[PDB]
Amino acid sequence: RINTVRGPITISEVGFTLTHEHICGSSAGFLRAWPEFFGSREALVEKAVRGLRRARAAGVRTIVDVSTFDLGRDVRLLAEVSRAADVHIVAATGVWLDPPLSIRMRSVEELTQFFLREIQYGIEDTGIRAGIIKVAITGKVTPFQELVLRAAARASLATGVPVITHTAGSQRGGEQQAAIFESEGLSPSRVCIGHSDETDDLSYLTALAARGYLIGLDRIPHSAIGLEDNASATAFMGSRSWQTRALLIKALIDQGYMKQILVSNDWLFGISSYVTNFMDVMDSVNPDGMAFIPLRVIPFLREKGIPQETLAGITVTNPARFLSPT
Amino acid sequence: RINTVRGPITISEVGFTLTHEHICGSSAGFLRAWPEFFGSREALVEKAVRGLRRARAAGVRTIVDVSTFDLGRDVRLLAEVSRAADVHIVAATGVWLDPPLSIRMRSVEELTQFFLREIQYGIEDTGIRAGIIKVAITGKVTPFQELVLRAAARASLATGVPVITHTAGSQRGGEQQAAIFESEGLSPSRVCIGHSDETDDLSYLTALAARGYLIGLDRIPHSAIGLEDNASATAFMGSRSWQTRALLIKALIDQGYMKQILVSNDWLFGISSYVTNFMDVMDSVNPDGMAFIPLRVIPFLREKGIPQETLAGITVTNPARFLSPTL
Ligand SMILES: [Zn+2]
Ligand SMILES: [Zn+2]
Ligand SMILES: [Zn+2]
Ligand SMILES: [Zn+2]
Ligand SMILES: [Zn+2]
Ligand SMILES: [Zn+2]
Repeated sequence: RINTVRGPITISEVGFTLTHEHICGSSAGFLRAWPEFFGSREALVEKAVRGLRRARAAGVRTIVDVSTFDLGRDVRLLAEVSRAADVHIVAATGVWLDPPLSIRMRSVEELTQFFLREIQYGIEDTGIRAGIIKVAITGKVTPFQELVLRAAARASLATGVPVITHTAGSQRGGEQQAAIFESEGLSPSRVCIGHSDETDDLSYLTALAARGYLIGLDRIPHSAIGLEDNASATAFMGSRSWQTRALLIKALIDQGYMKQILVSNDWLFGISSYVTNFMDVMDSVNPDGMAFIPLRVIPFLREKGIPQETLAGITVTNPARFLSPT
Repeated sequence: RINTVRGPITISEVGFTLTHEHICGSSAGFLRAWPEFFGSREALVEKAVRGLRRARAAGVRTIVDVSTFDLGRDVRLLAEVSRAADVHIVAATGVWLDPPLSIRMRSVEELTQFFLREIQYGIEDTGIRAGIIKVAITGKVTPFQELVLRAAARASLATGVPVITHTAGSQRGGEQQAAIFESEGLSPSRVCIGHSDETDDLSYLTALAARGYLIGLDRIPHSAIGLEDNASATAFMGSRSWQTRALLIKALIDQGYMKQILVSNDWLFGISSYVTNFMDVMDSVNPDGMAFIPLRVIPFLREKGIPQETLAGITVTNPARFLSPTL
């Protein structure tokens, strides 16, 4: 069974899953301290519900919010929006790239306990339990990031809950992360190497896939083509077309690794951790939001000749095998 | 009228005030996400209530908790402890040394609006309003720190609430902050240069006091060495005696600046922003806690010939004048 913000669900209920999304990209405590940054908490809720409903209609039944403590994860916000939109939402524990001092001063043993509290007992005082662990690195894994990766591994081994990662920028850190995970004894089938669509290095992708890693092709709609004049847009969404990103799905299918692919939008409905009004920039690029995958991508892959059954297998079977604890 | 976590109080109700303290030194959202780091929320409350009742029995009537959003300020915690201990607590807005991305990506205009929200409307959804603005800088003022200093000057000018600031990683350094504040039109009488007891340079402090700045001699008990083993307790506390620090109070009095002096402990009852069990190290060197000032420093200055009325001016009159919103 899989933990959601509304409680436990069966594999069968999971359905069509977007495994890499956010309701809001922020910082710990920020939404509670300055809700007016988003207009109001009430507007943010309405926008998230009006978006999750358009995706639900397009077939989406589950999303995984990979927002950690330090990404401003507000679990009560997740519950409100999930219940209102009637779409499953899996919450995360772990540590992203903006840990405050109270997190970054902690040991591997302490960080392990923290992830365990959030998976086994609940997030804050809510009883809502994390379904996944999200970690991140920059360039070469820093000493602190190594502690986080090791703690994430130990937590996964204790609870069966999977791990999702990424490396800042377009850097290909999967091999370095994979090395640390395996030194802890973690099975690659419990790990997704995320943001893998930031690169066109197919040898890199296939090799990880061949080892059993899930390949997170999850920023498909991100593209600053047309926004060349907006330097902050480029740094965030890149210069590669969404088509180029989506073709990596085909390419990996064509190598026989369909069972290892996870597809998503890495979207959200508010963001405060970047430049002001960046949400409006993203919205002007991908008006379909979280519906971009079921609506505009699936047909694309359908057109290029991928069998419907293979897609269903990627959008339903894969997420379920991934999310289901072991 | 001065805002506290229990509502507005009149100037006469403030009494003996510790102008630079914390209930807990943490990170935003952390106490709510990992209360077990402190044993439990319930354990932290009990420890803080006992600590504040001790201070109160030593004469303390108000403290100023200078904890910002990014220092993990929890105003519901402050309200609970204030009520239980019957000690007034003034809450803070501002930015300390650990802003998350959602803060450090903001413009001067945005930070001003944030501080104003916390002073004029309330903190989070509690209706509790900040009565002071806390800012911090390092070495040479960073571009972002300059933004914070200016936003703080602007919020002060709009509300009359005072500003407390300090320089981490160096003694001196108040001149930078003074230049920036004054460039914005802020009266020095609205500004306390905190952690000033960390310097021995008396000419530097007197010069600031003569410009009208308030001098925060507010880490007196952090002198503590004893523990040569820890490169974390002599790099976070020091190597001088608390007496040498307290003598700076006498020294500024003797120069005729008694009205410009604020005195405090910079204590707390939990801390998560440094090494695990740093609280135990702190408690071992100063078991008096926030009572350190009234139990050790006051008697010490008394024995040095400082009269009652001067001591009361420093601990009662100065803080009331400082905190009373003045435009
Ligand atoms: Zn990421
Ligand atoms: Zn992502
Ligand atoms: Zn993401
Ligand atoms: Zn300080
Ligand atoms: Zn201080
Ligand atoms: Zn302090």
